[PDB]
Amino acid sequence: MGLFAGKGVLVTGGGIGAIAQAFAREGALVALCDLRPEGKEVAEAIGGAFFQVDLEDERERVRFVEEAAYALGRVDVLVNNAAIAAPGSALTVRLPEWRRVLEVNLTAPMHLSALAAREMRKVGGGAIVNVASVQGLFAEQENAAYNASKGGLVNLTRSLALDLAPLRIRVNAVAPGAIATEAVLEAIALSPDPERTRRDWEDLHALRRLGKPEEVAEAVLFLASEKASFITGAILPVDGGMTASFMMAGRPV
Amino acid sequence: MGLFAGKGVLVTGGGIGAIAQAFAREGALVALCDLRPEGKEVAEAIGGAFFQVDLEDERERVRFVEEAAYALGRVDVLVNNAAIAAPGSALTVRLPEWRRVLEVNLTAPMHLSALAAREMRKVGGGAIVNVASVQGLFAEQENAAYNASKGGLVNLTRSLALDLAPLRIRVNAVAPGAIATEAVLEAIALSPDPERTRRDWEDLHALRRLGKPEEVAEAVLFLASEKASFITGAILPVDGGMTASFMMAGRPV
Amino acid sequence: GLFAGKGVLVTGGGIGAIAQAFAREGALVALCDLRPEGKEVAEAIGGAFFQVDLEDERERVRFVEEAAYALGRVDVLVNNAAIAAPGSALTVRLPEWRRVLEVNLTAPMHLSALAAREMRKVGGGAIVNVASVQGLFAEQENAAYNASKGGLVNLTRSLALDLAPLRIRVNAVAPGAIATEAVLEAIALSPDPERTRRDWEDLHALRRLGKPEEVAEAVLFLASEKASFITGAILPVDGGMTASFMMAGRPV
Amino acid sequence: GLFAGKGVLVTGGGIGAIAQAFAREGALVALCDLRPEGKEVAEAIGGAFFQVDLEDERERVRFVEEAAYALGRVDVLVNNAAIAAPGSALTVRLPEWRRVLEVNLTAPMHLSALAAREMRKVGGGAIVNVASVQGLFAEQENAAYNASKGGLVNLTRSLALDLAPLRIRVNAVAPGAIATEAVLEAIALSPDPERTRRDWEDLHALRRLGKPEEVAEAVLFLASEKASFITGAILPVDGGMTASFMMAGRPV
Ligand SMILES: Nc1ncnc2c1ncn2[C@@H]1O[C@H](CSCC[C@H](N)C(=O)O)[C@@H](O)[C@H]1O
Ligand SMILES: Nc1ncnc2c1ncn2[C@@H]1O[C@H](CSCC[C@H](N)C(=O)O)[C@@H](O)[C@H]1O
Ligand SMILES: Nc1ncnc2c1ncn2[C@@H]1O[C@H](CSCC[C@H](N)C(=O)O)[C@@H](O)[C@H]1O
Ligand SMILES: Nc1ncnc2c1ncn2[C@@H]1O[C@H](CSCC[C@H](N)C(=O)O)[C@@H](O)[C@H]1O
Repeated sequence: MGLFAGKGVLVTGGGIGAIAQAFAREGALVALCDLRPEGKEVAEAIGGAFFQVDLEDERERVRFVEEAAYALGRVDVLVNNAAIAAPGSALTVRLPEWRRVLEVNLTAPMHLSALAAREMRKVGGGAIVNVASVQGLFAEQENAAYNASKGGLVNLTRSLALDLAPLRIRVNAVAPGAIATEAVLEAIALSPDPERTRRDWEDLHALRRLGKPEEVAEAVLFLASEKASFITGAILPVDGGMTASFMMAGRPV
Repeated sequence: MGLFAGKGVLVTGGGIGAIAQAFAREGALVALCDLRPEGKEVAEAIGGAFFQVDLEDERERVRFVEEAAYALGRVDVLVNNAAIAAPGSALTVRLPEWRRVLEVNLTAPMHLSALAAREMRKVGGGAIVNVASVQGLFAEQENAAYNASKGGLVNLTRSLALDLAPLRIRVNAVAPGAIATEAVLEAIALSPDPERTRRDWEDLHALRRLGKPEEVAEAVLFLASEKASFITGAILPVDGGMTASFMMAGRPV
Repeated sequence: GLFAGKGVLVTGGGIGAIAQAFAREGALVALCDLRPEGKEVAEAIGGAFFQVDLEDERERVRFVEEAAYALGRVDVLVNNAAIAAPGSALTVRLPEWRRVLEVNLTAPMHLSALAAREMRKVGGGAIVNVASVQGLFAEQENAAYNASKGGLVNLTRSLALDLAPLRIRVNAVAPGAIATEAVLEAIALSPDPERTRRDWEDLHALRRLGKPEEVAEAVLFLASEKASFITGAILPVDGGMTASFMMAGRPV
Repeated sequence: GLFAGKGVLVTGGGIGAIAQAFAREGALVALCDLRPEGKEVAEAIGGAFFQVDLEDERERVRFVEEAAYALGRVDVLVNNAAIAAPGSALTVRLPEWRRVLEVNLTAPMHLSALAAREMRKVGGGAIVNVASVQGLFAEQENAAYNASKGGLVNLTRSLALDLAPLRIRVNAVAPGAIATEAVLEAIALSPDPERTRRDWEDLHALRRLGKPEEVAEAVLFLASEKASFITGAILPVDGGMTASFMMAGRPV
């Protein structure tokens, strides 16, 4: 019970659990969806609903919002957290994988925001938080689909903020750095030199450590709450100082 | 003769000949494409090739680069200038329109950059200039597809700059304000109060006038030239001061 | 509460929203202000007040030393004091310009360094600079403010990089038009108060002025361990103002 | 040329690239610099040289007055002089901090105003400030530079808004690491010159230092009528440095 007591919260990509747990801890009714079935454990662990959903599919996006709305009784908050990547520069990425990344990372958040918004009207407003990335504000080598899709999500965040202000819905984004999620910890483990990749990714931040999912969750939680009542259209880095430097924030040269 | 003497330049959406005439006057061999057949007049007027092309279609994009490359003998410069919009917020825009805007404004530049890049290798490098918009850096009400697609193009510009640097290809964007295109001039002319509409749009800029297409062309020209040899990944506003203010640059408080 | 037992310094705390917000979460608050009214704020919340001119480097040193002594510890510094010198570069006098830079830019740098040495004693802390959207963009005839605030924005980044090893996070909030007494008075002494209010409301997508309490919440969050992985960030608290390339609350 | 007959002022023109570039396009160039070697630049290009300390407001006034008189007209001002003071906010001395803010921030403001009064006489002109990527981002131990340059960036916006009605465009270039004699000297005085060079080259996607001539071209363009609808813009000349969230020329 507390800051989101009784409120209905939708989380796309809730399988990690940090975001879902954070809202649940504050008394929210959480509906999460994920492609991976493990998300069921997260929902059971927190007294929330789970839906196995492929956000690539527009019919499935409609079904998720409808069924989650029905399960929760209301929609107050949407968190768009699901994302994919297609490794490669524009030279090497295949068009189908590019279009899949745009569909999931950019088109799905737009669509879900519209669907969730129609529900939020019924309760007088709400908040949307899009989990972008520092990779929506800057790029890196060989990650074109991610960079383009996330860059679009950043300006989409602004679009939605302007358009949904009349419905009393705030829309913001968080732009995480390197976060110690299982995916990032496996990427490290599968890299040519895991030990050096760990040190190199820690050192992308001024704080010289990976971010924790809980730390992203707190930012999302804040932006979704009434504590952030005069904040809409904002893109908040949660990157331990990464984007404060023009080089490696945790290793100047 | 000139800064582009002998060089092969591709211009997407060149029906407004400003960009093509600018390159042509500096001695370029210009291949332009456009959906509208009027672009033929532009090509004839400047001694260049014209291709009627629908950039929405990936097969047509491949055919354009292949045939333009063959016609010109070389590719040195690509200018991605074609764009469309689908009026509406996320609440009102139809998914097919949204996907068509993303295809044309975001996917097409990515694809065309890759194709053009393989040609530029043959001549030891070159330059790409994407025409984004101030609407890729900020949003406005009821223009979600444009804002999202252009936002993506801005970060894609960065991605391409990083990835294409090793090929000695610079990639930049120009971000125009309100430009006196025939579409813009007509909207003014058909508005209930043309003098008010004009004054409002002029006053989005500190210079309190619409930009001319020729002014955008000069920015594109500069960024594509060796005069800009240490400039890559940059997004240059051509907006007479619009993005320098947090409100109307030409109409304070 | 979230700052129970912690020592919090607020420059320009005479308004009171920020001070009240930290106090409400159990903080020991030391505020300073040029205006003596800040005493009421401190009394109202069980905190210490110091009448201080932040323009003067000796007074800045004395404030941190005496506030540190009064509170027993320093965990948080909020740099909120600011002034302006109306005019473009053409009309602003150099002495006024230099006074605005001293107060808005130099004072925050200096105070951050002083506060930082005291935060080491308690294992870290947080600094929040109250910049403005006027540090990210400009407006006509406000050059000193725009320049000083622009500097504070990048100084926020500098401090974040340098103070990270000391476990001190440094962020800024960039408010839009806030219904402070200064702002409410400007409206009131306007030839058309209703029009001025409507125009400034409409700078924001939410089409209202921000409340000082709303800025306070942002400052509170950024100063707390809930922003543990947030440093070097500039957070707009501007109801969507900077999300548009024109008036966010009145498109054309 | 693009500046045939036009009067161009260049502050800290001693390096010479910018001066040469304008001269090559037919400009009458007046440059100033603290270092007497700018006389060789002025002699080499048929321009005037003034030995000037831009820290001093009286000297700034005298420069514009005398350069204006020598040239007959002022069309363009390029503010290129800058200094730095080593250290974070913890270690920088306040006197050194204030001197950087005076030369890097106050001097361009002042010089812009002075030059602007001259440009009115010929119906307008252009100002280009040489800021830095270090005005948009920071690095460790360079607080004065980061703050001053950050201020110059937003000042560039302020001036653009205020000087638009006078038909004067104001823009900035934001250079990366440029192979000036100071930068190369630092590489040489480094414990590992080869490593330092490789590191600084790799701050750019193009994986080399910029040349002063390359900055000059950007300045030249922004000052010309080819850039007629460009004002208030900040143009990186950084070979892709600010396009990445890490080292643009060395990803991890
Ligand atoms: N199409 C899809 N449908 C549902 N969940 C998806 C999904 N694509 C990815 N996810 C989930 O979303 C999470 C990945 S996103 C991870 C954080 C951040 N948004 C990022 O961009 O990296 C995982 O839990 C993953 O399984
Ligand atoms: N699919 C397509 N194929 C080819 N040309 C296209 C196109 N879609 C649009 N264009 C052309 O691109 C131009 C419009 S874009 C105009 C400039 C800027 N990109 C903007 O968005 O405002 C016109 O010449 C138009 O006919
Ligand atoms: N030199 C100085 N010393 C101490 N307090 C000062 C001061 N100059 C201004 N103040 C105080 O600082 C406060 C400014 S608060 C107003 C908002 C401000 N523009 C910002 O966003 O930072 C006021 O209470 C004022 O009286
Ligand atoms: N106070 C001053 N008066 C005049 N010239 C100065 C000066 N301080 C520095 N200069 C000169 O102006 C140039 C500045 S060197 C550094 C400039 C670079 N664009 C940067 O932003 O770091 C040099 O030629 C230097 O000798």
